[PDB]
Amino acid sequence: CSYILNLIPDTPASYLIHDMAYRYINLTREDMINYYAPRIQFKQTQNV
Amino acid sequence: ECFNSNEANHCQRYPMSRKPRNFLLIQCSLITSYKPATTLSDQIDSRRACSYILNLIPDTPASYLIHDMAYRYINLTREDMINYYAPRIQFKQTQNV
Repeated sequence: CSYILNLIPDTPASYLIHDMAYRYINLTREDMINYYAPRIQFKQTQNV
Repeated sequence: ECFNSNEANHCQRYPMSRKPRNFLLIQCSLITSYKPATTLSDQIDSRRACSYILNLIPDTPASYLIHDMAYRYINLTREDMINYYAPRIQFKQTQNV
């Protein structure tokens, strides 16, 4: 995501690429913890 | 002899300390030539620098503030970034900048 945020999109697919990388980089710590957590410990959050 | 005697007197007069305080007011490093910074290069370098900062894990409160401010910079809207680097002649008030 850090690498993607440097580039400048030129095509709609590239624009979606940039938007999704931005959305990933803008996720809260609890969201990131539950994002990589197994379903046994997984808890519902606002984004993940 | 005078230097040694005055060293002894100086050590007697003041309390000792074990932490030599800072002198380098701006710590920095270079490996290559330096090109004078322009506004376009400033924008590019700020983007790359925030990307580099977002990879690290802070350990101290100053590092935590560093990470928070880099995150806030990377989370600025396009109009905000345009007005951030714009001269006051074309500058217009926004929500963040």
